[PDB]
Amino acid sequence: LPMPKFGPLAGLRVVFSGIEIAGPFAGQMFAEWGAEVIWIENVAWADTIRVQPNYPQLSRRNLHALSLNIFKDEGREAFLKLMETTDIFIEASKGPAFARRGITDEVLWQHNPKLVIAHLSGFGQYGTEEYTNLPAYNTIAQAFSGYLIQNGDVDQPMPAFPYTAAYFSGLTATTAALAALHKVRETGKGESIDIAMYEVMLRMGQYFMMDYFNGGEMCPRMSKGKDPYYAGCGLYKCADGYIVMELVGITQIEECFKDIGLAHLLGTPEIPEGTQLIHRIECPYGPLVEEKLDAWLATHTIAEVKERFAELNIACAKVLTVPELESNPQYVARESITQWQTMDGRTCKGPNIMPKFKNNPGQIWRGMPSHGMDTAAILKNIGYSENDIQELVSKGLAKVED
Amino acid sequence: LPMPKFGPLAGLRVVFSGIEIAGPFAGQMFAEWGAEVIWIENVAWADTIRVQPNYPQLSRRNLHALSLNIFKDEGREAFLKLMETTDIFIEASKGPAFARRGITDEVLWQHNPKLVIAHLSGFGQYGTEEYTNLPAYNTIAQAFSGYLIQNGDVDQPMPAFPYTAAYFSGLTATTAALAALHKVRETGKGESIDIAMYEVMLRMGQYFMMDYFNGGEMCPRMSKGKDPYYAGCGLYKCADGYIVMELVGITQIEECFKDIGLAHLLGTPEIPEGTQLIHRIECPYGPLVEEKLDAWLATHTIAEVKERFAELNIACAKVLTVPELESNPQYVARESITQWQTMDGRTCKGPNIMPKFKNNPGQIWRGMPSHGMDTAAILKNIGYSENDIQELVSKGLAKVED
Ligand SMILES: CC(C)(COP(=O)([O-])OP(=O)(O)OC[C@H]1O[C@@H](n2cnc3c(N)ncnc32)[C@H](O)[C@@H]1OP(=O)(O)O)[C@@H](O)C(=O)NCCC(=O)NCCSC(=O)C[C@@H](O)C[N+](C)(C)C
Ligand SMILES: CC(C)(COP(=O)([O-])OP(=O)(O)OC[C@H]1O[C@@H](n2cnc3c(N)ncnc32)[C@H](O)[C@@H]1OP(=O)(O)O)[C@@H](O)C(=O)NCCC(=O)NCCSC(=O)C[C@@H](O)C[N+](C)(C)C
Repeated sequence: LPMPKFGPLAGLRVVFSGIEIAGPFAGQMFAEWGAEVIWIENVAWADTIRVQPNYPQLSRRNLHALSLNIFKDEGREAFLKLMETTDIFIEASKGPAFARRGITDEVLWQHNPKLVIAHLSGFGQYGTEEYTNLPAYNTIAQAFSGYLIQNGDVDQPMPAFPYTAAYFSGLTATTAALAALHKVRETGKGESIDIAMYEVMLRMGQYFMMDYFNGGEMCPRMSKGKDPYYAGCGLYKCADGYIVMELVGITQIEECFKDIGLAHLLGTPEIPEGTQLIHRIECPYGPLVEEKLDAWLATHTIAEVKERFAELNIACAKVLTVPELESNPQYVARESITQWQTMDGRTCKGPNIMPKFKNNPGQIWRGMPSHGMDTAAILKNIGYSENDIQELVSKGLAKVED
Repeated sequence: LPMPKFGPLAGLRVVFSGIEIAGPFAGQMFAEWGAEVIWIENVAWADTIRVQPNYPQLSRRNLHALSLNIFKDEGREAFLKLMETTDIFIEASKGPAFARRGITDEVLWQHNPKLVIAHLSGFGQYGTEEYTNLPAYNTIAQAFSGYLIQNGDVDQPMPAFPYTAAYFSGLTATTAALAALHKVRETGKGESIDIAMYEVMLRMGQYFMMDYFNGGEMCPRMSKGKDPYYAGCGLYKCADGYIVMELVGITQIEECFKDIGLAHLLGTPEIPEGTQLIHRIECPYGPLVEEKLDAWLATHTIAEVKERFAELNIACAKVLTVPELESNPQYVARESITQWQTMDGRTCKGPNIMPKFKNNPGQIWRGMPSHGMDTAAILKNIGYSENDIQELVSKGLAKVED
């Protein structure tokens, strides 16, 4: 299929079946980095993402579009021929839906013994009858993993946003596939990978949860963007708006205490000389620390705080709003935000490829394709006759091609 | 170095320098999957994570511990010998700190032309003088990327939690390194990777931000855990506690409207027959929808809602608290939470390896090592004499070994 040769993944053949964020995100990351990536959509329906007015232009770029009923007679027979040339297949469904419908890993490996198979689901490929076959979205994975309960204010739990768990899960699928791809080069044998969204999110929520699993208490939720345990960490207000900061390190603490008027606290039994973090709940002086930090910050502008925090090696930043991003000199300097052309010739704006590969940078070579745009070009590459693909179209096995 | 042969990454040699979450997380994921992973700590100081009472037992497991002043005379000379046997090196610092201190990518490639180098920083390896060399933590990356402003309640922005951006950045580093590792096998030439935390997070926040970049408005923040745009999506309350749900799909909407008493809305100009999502702000009936959903949900228990939502293929889940995770039958069935022994022989509880590799599952083979635990065993493997390592210890170039 005609495509520029670029990125660390040039000439890798990746195929994905899935809607919305998680599976498509996993597959599309391959295409950001120069892989040949085929997006499978249903025949009668199309990927739900297409309902979004702008995002899909970013989230489906560099992709080739396919419409095949991958479960029916000849539609199934081509999917399996396709799999013989594919290095990596990502599928996102309700549990072992592929296996239930006949496309086992064993069936897939009969067509390609080397194939890497990444299964993405809410609850896993196996488990109990109650959960294994349930549908899931980001929010369901946040709820079930204990991530949701950790987010929000003291009195109001809420999801991390936008759709955080869908990005973690898709990114994990990309990572695990690439690791499995490595193993295939070493041994010539394929792999199957069972990525459960709740299990991904369980991991991402362990920083304090590990306290609960090993004798401790669980942490509370943040109060108004402030770290639940650590003073001087999180959302603060200066004289002229919100900043973030992290009071971390021996020197940072010594010098910051001196500024806010707490010099005399340094060297006491509960704050000995090598102290690199202050726990707000364990420390009787924790609230005092907050009171003085808050009071000292409200006196200074964001610019004055930044200048002094730079002198002390204290990490901080202005809380930026979306309209402030484009003109930020760091963004401009690094071309963090760029433009490209859509398939119909409009100009599209949004993030550049990330991260930056030095020797083999990714690039944007195609806009989002339309439903089944390349279904006819792929089936013909897979050896199917000109008439043969006309017969797939008619029987409703292959679709759109508009 | 003595270690079991397992996982898709068996026999891969990975080295990382970094503290807290982001860099160490990137490097440790390799070890979850059977790579030989060397953790570098400073000589006089030790990784800040060690201050946490339990988490490091999970986040530093399967690792080999090294203490070398990687910038001083002979300490530097060994780091570079080590690099000659290393496949992947992950470093997390303030911008191009390694280059500034003399360890360029060019210097590194003179020792190993194949080496994959992953640079993790807040603001990138290059940019403007104002930002490029600034320190960063999760919160700084959330602030600078527009992610922070998207999280929280209508009136109160707050970070996604716990330390969300540190996990995305580290996971991206793992992914990018594995992709670059692939390219080395294809061409025999190494790679350098520039992972800026704000650029990672910019990507993860694009779902609605793409509206702003292309003519639209930016979305508001959630109100009490409810999707800012889409009715029937997010945090809801049943008669006996919090659930999440996603009203998505043609059938799901038709049948749910019928239940909540909104049957008559189906088929109107603004809700035509194929409607798969309802936008709450664009739709005059959006608030009505919420009012009826809320009212119908408050009548039913979580169990009754789940049973009916299963009948209709509507994704949902109980919002679980941490103490509910261990005994969940899906968790138990999949061994999502497991136990292992620490280096000093205590029993440790926490998440199992994720995801599940079928043919080559990861495993937990070692607890977190102590500071410099393996520094003497690594230097001797790298060819340094028994006396030679005694001279490194004394001059303060190599440390702990306790
Ligand atoms: C799709 C899904 C989310 C549940 O929806 P569904 O039951 O309507 O399934 P479907 O894919 O739409 O298609 C229904 C049937 O259609 C079949 N099908 C799908 N593609 C096909 C093809 N090419 N050929 C033949 N059959 C095909 C499927 O196998 C399936 O058959 P089954 O009933 O036997 O399972 C399910 O795939 C699933 O749970 N996947 C795992 C987790 C996952 O990736 N979910 C998405 C997370 S991303 C996310 O959270 C974003 C979201 O929150 C944002 N928003 C608020 C806007 C919605
Ligand atoms: C460490 C860092 C976070 C800023 O701290 P620092 O300035 O104190 O740097 P350091 O690593 O502690 O060491 C200071 C010096 O010590 C040197 N050094 C470090 N290791 C060495 C070695 N082995 N040999 C010789 N020198 C060594 C460093 O090069 C460095 O020299 P420089 O001043 O020339 O830059 C910086 O590495 C950085 O910004 N990294 C990139 C982003 C990153 O990974 N940050 C962590 C995100 S994870 C996260 O967000 C978790 C956190 O939010 C949770 N909590 C609330 C509890 C804190």
